[PDB]
Amino acid sequence: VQLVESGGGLAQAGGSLQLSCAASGSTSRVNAMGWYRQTPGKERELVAAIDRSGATVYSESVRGRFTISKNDAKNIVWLQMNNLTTEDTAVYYCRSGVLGSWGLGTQVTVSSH
Repeated sequence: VQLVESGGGLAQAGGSLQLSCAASGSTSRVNAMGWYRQTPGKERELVAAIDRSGATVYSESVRGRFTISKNDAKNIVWLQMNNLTTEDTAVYYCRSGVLGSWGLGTQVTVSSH
């Protein structure tokens, strides 16, 4: 199992960022994939998850603004972070349903106007 996150950046409130998660190696079609995020002092929290059928779940903080999707060809899970708010500033991590190791994640900062 190997998780590789790509993307990130400094965004403005109302802007957009696209993160990707690659699950090379093991059976990348056995369980779900999820995006998590963590802020200083706080606990890591689920953002969104997708299963092999394409079904999705979202945290209420991001429902309607973020979209999770999968490219079964390239074996990539995307987090489409739209309508960004300062609340979205965090390190973002992707994880499969078989738990295990965390990747290094990638950092997102959202600045107010």
